[PDB]
Amino acid sequence: DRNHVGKYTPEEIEKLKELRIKHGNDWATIGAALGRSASSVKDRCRLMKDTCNTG
Repeated sequence: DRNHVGKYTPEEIEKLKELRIKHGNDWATIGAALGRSASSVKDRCRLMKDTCNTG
């Protein structure tokens, strides 16, 4: 279960990861396709996990 969609859909995230390997380092082009910030798709993928809980 991954049902908790925000601005990024599981398709958009899979697509950024698809384009990530397919382009290599062209995060600008990835975000430009997705209609998102290049910096934000790069940071989202870099984090990989997400600490949703405080503790």
